[PDB]
Amino acid sequence: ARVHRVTRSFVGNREIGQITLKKDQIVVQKGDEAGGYVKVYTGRKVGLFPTDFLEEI
Repeated sequence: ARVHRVTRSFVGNREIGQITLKKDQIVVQKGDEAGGYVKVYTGRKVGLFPTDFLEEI
């Protein structure tokens, strides 16, 4: 499992599949990055999030 900490809060555009996450939230990567985004799982929801705002733990 690739597990990441959110480094900066980000409001996602849900119309295009992005997710809102808060700084310091922990998420699990699902699949590979593309175009600056990656799919992540919060434990309740899945969506796309900017890879620049993730740090692997």
